[PDB]
Amino acid sequence: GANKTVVVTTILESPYVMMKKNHEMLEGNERYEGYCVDLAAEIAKHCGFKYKLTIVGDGKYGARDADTKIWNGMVGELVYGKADIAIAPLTITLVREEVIDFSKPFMSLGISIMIKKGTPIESAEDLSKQTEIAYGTLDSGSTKEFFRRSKIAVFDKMWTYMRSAEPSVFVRTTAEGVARVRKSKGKYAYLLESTMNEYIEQRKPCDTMKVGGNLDSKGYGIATPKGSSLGNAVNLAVLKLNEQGLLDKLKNKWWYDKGECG
Ligand SMILES: CN1N=C(C(=O)O)[C@@H]2[C@@H](C(=O)O)NC[C@@H]21
Ligand SMILES: [Cl-]
Repeated sequence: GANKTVVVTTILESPYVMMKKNHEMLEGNERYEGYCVDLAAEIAKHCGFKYKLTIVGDGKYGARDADTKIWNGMVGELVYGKADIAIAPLTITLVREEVIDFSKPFMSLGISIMIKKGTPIESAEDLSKQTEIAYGTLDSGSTKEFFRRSKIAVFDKMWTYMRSAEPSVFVRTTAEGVARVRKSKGKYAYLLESTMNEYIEQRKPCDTMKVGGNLDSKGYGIATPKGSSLGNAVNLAVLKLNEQGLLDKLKNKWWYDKGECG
C-alpha cells in the first residue's frame, strides 16, 4: 500500500533521548535530542522513510510478565502492533530475540561498576567479599539476568546476596541508581551498563567513577516486529553507518564532546 509515517518508539534515557530545554515551544520530532534521535534520523534517511518519534507509553524497556505472559515496554509496543520500530539502548537478549527482530548492534557495551568517588572497591570480587557496601542492579533488565545465570563463583556469590538483600538493592531507573550512589555516602555501588556509567562519570557533580573492566560484552540493537519487512533495510543501514564512522561520530558527540568533568 501507500507509504505511511513509521512510528518509532523510544525511551527517555540520557544521552540517548532527552527532552530539549525548550520543548514546550517545539512540536514533533524537534522536541527531542540525543544519540538515538540522531540515529533515528540517519536510519530513516538511509532506509527512505518518514517517521514520528514517540516515547513508550509505560516508560519501560521490555520484559514479559511471568503470570500474564504479556510483554511491557518498547518490546510490547512492537509485539502488539503499537509501534513499527524501537530505536533505544535496548540490549539484544535471547528472550527478546524470540519475539522481536534485532539489527546487528549499533553500540557495544558491558556490565560495569559505578562507585561514589573514594569507595574502597576496585572489582566485583571486592564487592562479593564484603557486606558494608550494598550493591545492586536495575530491577528489570539484562544486568540482573547476567548475575542470575552466572556459574562464576564471585558473581554467583553476588547474585545470592542481591536476590535476598533487605532493603532491596534493585532500582527502578538509571537515575534512581545514580542518586542512590550519590546519596549513600559510599555505602551503595551500582552495577550498570558501561555506556551509561561512562556518560555519568563526565557529568556534574563529577562524584562517580567506573571501576575495573567490563564483566561481559553485549550490544544494543534496533528492534522491529518479528518478520517486519523494515528489518532487512534497518540492519544494512546499521552496518553501513558503522563502516563509515557515523556511529562513532555520534558516540563522541554525546559522550565526550559534552563532558563536564574536565
Ligand atoms: C538502562 N539500561 N540498563 C539496563 C541494565 O540492565 O543494566 C537495561 C538494558 C536492557 O535492555 O535490559 N539496557 C537498557 C537498560
Ligand atoms: Cl569460578
